[PDB]
Amino acid sequence: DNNFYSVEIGDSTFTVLKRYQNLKPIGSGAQGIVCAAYDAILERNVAIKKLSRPFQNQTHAKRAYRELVLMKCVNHKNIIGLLNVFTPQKSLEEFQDVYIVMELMDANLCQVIQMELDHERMSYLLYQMLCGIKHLHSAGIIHRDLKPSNIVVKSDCTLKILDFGLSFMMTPYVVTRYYRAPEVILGMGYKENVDLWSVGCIMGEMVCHKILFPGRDYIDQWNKVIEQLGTPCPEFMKKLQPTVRTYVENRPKYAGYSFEKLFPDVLFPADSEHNKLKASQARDLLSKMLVIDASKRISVDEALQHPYINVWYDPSEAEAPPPKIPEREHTIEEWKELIYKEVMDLE
Ligand SMILES: COc1cc(CS(C)(=O)=O)ccc1Nc1nc(Nc2cccc(F)c2C(N)=O)c2cc[nH]c2n1
Repeated sequence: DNNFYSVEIGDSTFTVLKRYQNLKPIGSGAQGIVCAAYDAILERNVAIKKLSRPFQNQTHAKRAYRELVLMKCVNHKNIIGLLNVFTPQKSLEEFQDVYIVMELMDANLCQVIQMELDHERMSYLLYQMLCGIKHLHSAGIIHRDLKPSNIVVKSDCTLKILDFGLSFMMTPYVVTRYYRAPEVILGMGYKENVDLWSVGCIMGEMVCHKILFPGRDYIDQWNKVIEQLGTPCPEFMKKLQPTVRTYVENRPKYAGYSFEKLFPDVLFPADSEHNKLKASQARDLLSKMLVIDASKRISVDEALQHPYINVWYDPSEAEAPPPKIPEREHTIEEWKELIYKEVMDLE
């Protein structure tokens, strides 16, 4: 009660611990509004995300639960940490909302994408994304839904991934699918380098300042992919389920564009010999990530070692000890209790 106070943030009531002051909306996502606030105790700014009845359905519940668990057992500079978590409700019966408190970053990657970046900053951002992704992989977490809106940065070019990736809900909210790999689009099996496709899409967009494959649905998405990259080889076709294979084979054939035409020198710093070489290397990396057939696409480790990226390589960041994580299907009440226990640090 008196340890909390309430403020109206648009159509959301934020009921927060008194230590958190001067709340201001910084944006919204799949789980609602996120605010910046000042933590009067730590004497610094924080982000506060409100999860409103996260147990209301299985999609929300599994995400909230997985986020709480993973944020706690991961400690890596490129993965967002949990500073605090609380509920203003006093019991399991009364339990409604979860508030997740994290260190405040300066912007998301969507903002960075709207800016020209030199090779130093671009390569460093990419290196960090790759480090974060590899760390998740080392715990057996394959993201599958990496996107700019869930990646945040500081003015000093430091970067953190906010979510842990991969349905029906009764909401006007539309999930952005533009960064998802062909394996995901087409319902194939996948491995770790599924996430490299997403890095490729983000890198391409950082370079050309436009979404590479902005499809209204998976059918339109696939069209945009093959238009740009070309129809995949017969070898790839055999990897597909019969129903998917007939669909992919019956689409109009496209030649695709060379990576020189997709990403011309004009989109890169390319004045000096230094910059010309970097542009060539950047394009080479793009040509290895934006590869439809995952069996020919670069691995995370190969990307970390790539000449465009490896200038930043540090074993403490790229080869950190794997997180130790301590398939669930539950009802509303079951999820409610699981999430409450996790918030309250109960067994
Ligand atoms: C001033 O602070 C910002 C300002 C902006 C807007 S701009 C135009 O400057 O890029 C974007 C991000 C941030 N910073 C931020 N945004 C976050 N998270 C979010 C921020 C906005 C919306 C969201 F859905 C989230 C989320 N999913 O958690 C988080 C989560 C943990 N730390 C964060 N830091």
